[PDB]
Amino acid sequence: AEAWYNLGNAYYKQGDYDEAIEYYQKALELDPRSAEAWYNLGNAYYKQGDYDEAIEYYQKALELDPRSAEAWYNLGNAYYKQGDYDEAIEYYQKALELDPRSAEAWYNLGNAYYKQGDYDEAIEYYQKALELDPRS
Ligand SMILES: [Ca+2]
Ligand SMILES: [Ca+2]
Ligand SMILES: [Ca+2]
Ligand SMILES: [Ca+2]
Ligand SMILES: [Cl-]
Repeated sequence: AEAWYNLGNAYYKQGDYDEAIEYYQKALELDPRSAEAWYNLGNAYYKQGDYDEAIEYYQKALELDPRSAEAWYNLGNAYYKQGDYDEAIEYYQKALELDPRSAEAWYNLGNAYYKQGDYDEAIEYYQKALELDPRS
């Protein structure tokens, strides 16, 4: 499962996301418990612009291991990219509960409120992002 996964990663790092999918699928046939392989499969679909597929595989990775602030953040991103701002907010909140110093999660939470026309809330979360990254 290791070589298949790293073979997938070598294609991923080049922007060859569909080749990466084939090899991540092979890694997961051998080790269906690999949160890493699920997560990176979801990343490959995200990069392919298939947010519904990314969400299914991120959900599976988060089922096996609900600890990465990064994984909740990327689940929020996938929902954001398909216009599901309620769900994006839910998952960005979960990300921030695990990593309050994520300027990225505060910023995207701002953006989700901005997209809903909630500019008062957007401004609150952009200000939090700027406390952590004042060079944003
Ligand atoms: Ca083996
Ligand atoms: Ca290349
Ligand atoms: Ca080459
Ligand atoms: Ca390709
Ligand atoms: Cl990783």
